[PDB]
Amino acid sequence: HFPGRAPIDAYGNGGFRFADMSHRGSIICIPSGIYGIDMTGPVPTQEDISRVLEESDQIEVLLIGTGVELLRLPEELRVLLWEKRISSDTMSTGAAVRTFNVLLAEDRAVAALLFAVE
Repeated sequence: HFPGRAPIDAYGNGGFRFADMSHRGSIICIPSGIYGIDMTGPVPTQEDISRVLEESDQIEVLLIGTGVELLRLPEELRVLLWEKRISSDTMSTGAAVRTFNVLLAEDRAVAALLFAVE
């Protein structure tokens, strides 16, 4: 936890490194900060993305890191994200980290939900 977005400096080992900190577990990175989320699995739930929906006025794009393999976004989540005009896409956690960092550096209104991989 950290009160804004920061580049994600590492992934692997069931967590992430950012802002000279280490966090064990999955994370969501939104304009209001980086928060732990208790994902039991790589496919996000409605709860998982609740902070994104709530801050949708400040988010244009959501990257979803679905672990080691790219997984489809469930129908229910596609609808909710669409309703808030957030453009979103899934890719491996590694790919999402790298893409998040790049878009963050470009000052895009980007958010990421990242399932922590080994």
